[PDB]
Amino acid sequence: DTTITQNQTGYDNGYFYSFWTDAPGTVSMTLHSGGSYSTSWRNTGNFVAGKGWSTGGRRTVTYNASFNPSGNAYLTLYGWTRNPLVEYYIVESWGTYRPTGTYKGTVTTDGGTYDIYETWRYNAPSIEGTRTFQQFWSVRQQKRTSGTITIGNHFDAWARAGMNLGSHDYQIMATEGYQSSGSSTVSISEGGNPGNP
Ligand SMILES: *[C@@H]1O[C@H](CO)[C@@H](O[C@@H]2O[C@H](CO)[C@@H](O[C@@H]3O[C@H](CO[C@H]4O[C@H](CO)[C@@H](O)[C@H](O)[C@@H]4O)[C@@H](O)[C@H](O)[C@@H]3O)[C@H](O)[C@H]2NC(C)=O)[C@H](O)[C@H]1NC(C)=O
Repeated sequence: DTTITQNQTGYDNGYFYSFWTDAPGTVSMTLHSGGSYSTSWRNTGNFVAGKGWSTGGRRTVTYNASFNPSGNAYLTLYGWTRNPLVEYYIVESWGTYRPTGTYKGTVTTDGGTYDIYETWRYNAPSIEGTRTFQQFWSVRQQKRTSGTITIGNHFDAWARAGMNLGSHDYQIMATEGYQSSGSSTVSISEGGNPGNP
């Protein structure tokens, strides 16, 4: 169970977790105690895995990680909303490719500045099957592998840029790779012990 290699989601030690890949046998996720997990991949297709919550919110999250990408990969707060269907990213670090596209401005929060981009993803896998949907991006100007993310400040920034979110679905601190190799170990948590709304 702890070593996931098949599409799967669930709960581990209180944290929701999700694993998805279109390339079987090229990547695995290992769930550890608390809010920790690891990933290892090699010449994979595409995958997204991480721990977090099944219902996103304006959470203030703290994480620490070892991110060792060998090519295209992301260390990012990742999530989905419905109606409208939106896949969003708060990118903390990346490999060889830095997310880009239509510049919507910037947002300063948690000791750093992030560039804001909005792009489209065509006929791609989603929490609602094969769909075309928009992607909201907050990309830090300085890569980092630990710190705090006041998610609320990003949502506000996106909103002020005409990027409207829908009804929140899952929200996780994820590792995503694309036709690359690498590994990661990520530890995340929320401030205090408020529970889930
Ligand atoms: C988890 O569920 C995923 C679905 O969300 C599974 O993804 C599928 O993974 C298989 C490989 O096991 C891919 O099969 C290949 O398909 C390509 C053609 O791809 C194009 O057409 C499909 C049509 O559905 C489209 O989805 C793609 O985006 C491409 O446009 C062939 O050339 C290969 O020979 C091979 O058949 C599927 O493409 C892929 N589908 C999706 C939705 O991405 C995934 O397998 C599951 N993971 C595990 C570990 O089982």
